[PDB]
Amino acid sequence: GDTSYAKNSAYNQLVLAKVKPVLEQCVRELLRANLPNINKCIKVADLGCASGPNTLLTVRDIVQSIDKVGQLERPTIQIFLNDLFPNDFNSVFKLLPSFYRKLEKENGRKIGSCLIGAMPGSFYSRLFPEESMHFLHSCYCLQWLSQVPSGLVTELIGTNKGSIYSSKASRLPVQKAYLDQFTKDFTTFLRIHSEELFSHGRMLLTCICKGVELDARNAIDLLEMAINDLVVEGHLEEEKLDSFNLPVYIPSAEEVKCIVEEEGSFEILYLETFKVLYDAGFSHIKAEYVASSVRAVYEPILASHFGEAIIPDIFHRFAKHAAKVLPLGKGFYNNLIISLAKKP
Amino acid sequence: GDTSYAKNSAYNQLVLAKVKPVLEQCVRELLRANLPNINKCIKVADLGCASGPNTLLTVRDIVQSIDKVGQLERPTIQIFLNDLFPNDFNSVFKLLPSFYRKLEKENGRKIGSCLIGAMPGSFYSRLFPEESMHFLHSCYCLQWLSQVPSGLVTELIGTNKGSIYSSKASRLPVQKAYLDQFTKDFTTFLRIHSEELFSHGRMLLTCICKGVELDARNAIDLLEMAINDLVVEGHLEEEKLDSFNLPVYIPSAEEVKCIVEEEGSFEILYLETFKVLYDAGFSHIKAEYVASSVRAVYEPILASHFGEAIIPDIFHRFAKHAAKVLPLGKGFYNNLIISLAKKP
Ligand SMILES: Nc1ncnc2c1ncn2[C@@H]1O[C@H](CSCC[C@H](N)C(=O)O)[C@@H](O)[C@H]1O
Ligand SMILES: Nc1ncnc2c1ncn2[C@@H]1O[C@H](CSCC[C@H](N)C(=O)O)[C@@H](O)[C@H]1O
Ligand SMILES: O=c1[nH]c(=O)c2ncn([C@H]3O[C@H](CO)[C@@H](O)[C@H]3O)c2[nH]1
Ligand SMILES: O=c1[nH]c(=O)c2ncn([C@H]3O[C@H](CO)[C@@H](O)[C@H]3O)c2[nH]1
Repeated sequence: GDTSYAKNSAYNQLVLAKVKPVLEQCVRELLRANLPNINKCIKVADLGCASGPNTLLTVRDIVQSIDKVGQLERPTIQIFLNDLFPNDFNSVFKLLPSFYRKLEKENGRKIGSCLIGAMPGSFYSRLFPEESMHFLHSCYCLQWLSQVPSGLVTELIGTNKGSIYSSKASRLPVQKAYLDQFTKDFTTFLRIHSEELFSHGRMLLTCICKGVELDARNAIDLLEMAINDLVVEGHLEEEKLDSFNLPVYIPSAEEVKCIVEEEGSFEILYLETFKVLYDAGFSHIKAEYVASSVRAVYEPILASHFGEAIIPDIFHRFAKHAAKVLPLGKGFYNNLIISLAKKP
Repeated sequence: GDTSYAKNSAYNQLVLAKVKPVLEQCVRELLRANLPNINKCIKVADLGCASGPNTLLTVRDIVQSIDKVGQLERPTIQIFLNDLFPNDFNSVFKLLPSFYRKLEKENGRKIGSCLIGAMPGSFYSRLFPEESMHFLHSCYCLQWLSQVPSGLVTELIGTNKGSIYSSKASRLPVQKAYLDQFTKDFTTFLRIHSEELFSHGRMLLTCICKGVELDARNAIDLLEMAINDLVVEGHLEEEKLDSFNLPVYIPSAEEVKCIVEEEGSFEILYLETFKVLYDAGFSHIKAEYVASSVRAVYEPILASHFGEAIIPDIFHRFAKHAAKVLPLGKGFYNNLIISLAKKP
């Protein structure tokens, strides 16, 4: 589709390009760590696999990373694609036949040696039997909380005026509520997924993290500005904004690390941050290209609260704010890659 | 949908009713055979899981059979649903949330202790790592061959006149070509799925098998009659019929057993045959109900060779032939259940 996630990735390919060498070194160390039955079958999942061409590009990179180490007879790889229950697994599955052909042709890997299946559900709950997995990988998912912060939901709400998440501009109780939820969720994710890994198993996480720059503007800041424009210009109802809170938290790298250390199950092997500028994969209606990217992510949740009607409007104003920031290199996400090993 | 598989099962529920006590005794013996890590996690697959309410009813029956033995803390069950790449896994996945709630409510099984995933692909090729599974279950799937018999395809065709499969009325070379393909395919299924099972792991297969009765008429015979009606009455081309061969074989119970013994990987623990009359689930346009059941299964393949147009006509004549045979109890499938243990 014209507006779909499948046709509106490609910034994601630049992220994946950064992850790749970390991934390769991560699996290199994991194959020499010699876990149970690893030279026979390696068991792997991707948590938050989504649906487009990008999902099989991650699998491709994971498989290539494992095969690269072969420099004996290739180990079987069993890969589980995880995502929520309503994800479009059907569209991924239909693409499998040609994908497996590509592997045979381009990679030397015989059909049946790479077994790709799905395990749907929340990655804040158990997905796999205790000590069954060698390697878990997640990219661009951990910003999504299990729920709107429970302080804005169970406690007594529309306390986050003019915003849709916790900015640096947000009131103290708003930041606290979002951090508390992140902390709960990430600690649960770490605990739960350590239980699934054999000892010395590994996780590789790539997450959006807080930018340092003053004047920097991420996609959520730009969205927030876009919606504020519509309330100020009479178009949107303005307690509709105050009652809208994304279930998203963008941590700081320091906050991610503290929680890993507090949780206690994982040793941190590697940590790095990197920016990707929103217009980096492009060729200045590059602002419109960015607006389409963000919409492919945020349209469903936005639509269901604000109505299908104002979305064109949201992403028109969005483009205007993007256009101001791109020429300065101020429109980006900052990112964090972290390699963990399960401690014995 | 009105014509869909999901709304056109219920004969299948009678089959499953017959399978259940065999299933139960099968898993009872399996859990005392004490395979590797079986009291911690039991790994199970349903091969040819399809898409309707029936698919989660099989899962339900498998789970209950495992929990029934607990008469210690419930083992985790990891279940893989397998079917072909284009199957509607999406629709099954959307139902999983309520299904898991049902399990917690009605079964005492806490959420996260039953992990249901999918592994798509043909069950005549490898689906799981070697010696990784405890139990595989297949019902009503083994009729379906890997291809139209290679004799009628690679060799030099339109040799099976006025038929669509191998009847007892079929010429000798037709029966030979179909039996050769069954043998190849079923042998491959056994060999391939033994390799996946731990030693002493189990398979339970429920297959359509040949009826004994003269004058008995299964759904395929009735279809064949319906199509023959249309050529004789000028409606259908009549080399369209002679070039149409289903990739379906209905074996005799003796043929299935001989192949199990020859393949040599499995010990046969239990073998039983049973009939289900096509109108058994019904409180005499019961013939129309049967015709709809059969169409839900055979419409895609019929349509793509004969055209979407004549299908109403096919199933109108079908109903007429069904109506002659149901009052006599001559419209049924005969069925075979076989319990198998992987030999050491
Ligand atoms: N709790 C959860 N469990 C599993 N998936 C989740 C989740 N919360 C969010 N997601 C999924 O996370 C995804 C973020 S987009 C996926 C990014 C992708 N891995 C890439 O690198 O390009 C969405 O598909 C969303 O549905
Ligand atoms: N080679 C193969 N691998 C996996 N599934 C197959 C297959 N050949 C046929 N099938 C599937 O087998 C199914 C038969 S209908 C399913 C019957 C179901 N198990 C029940 O008891 O009610 C179809 O869904 C078809 O798509
Ligand atoms: O804010 C988010 N949240 C996501 O899950 C997510 N997944 C991918 N992306 C990126 O989508 C665009 C790439 O086509 C890019 O602008 C990022 O916002 C995301 N941005
Ligand atoms: O010939 C087949 N082949 C099948 O795969 C199959 N799966 C289910 N059935 C049954 O479908 C009807 C039940 O609603 C019943 O008439 C059987 O044909 C099948 N009949």
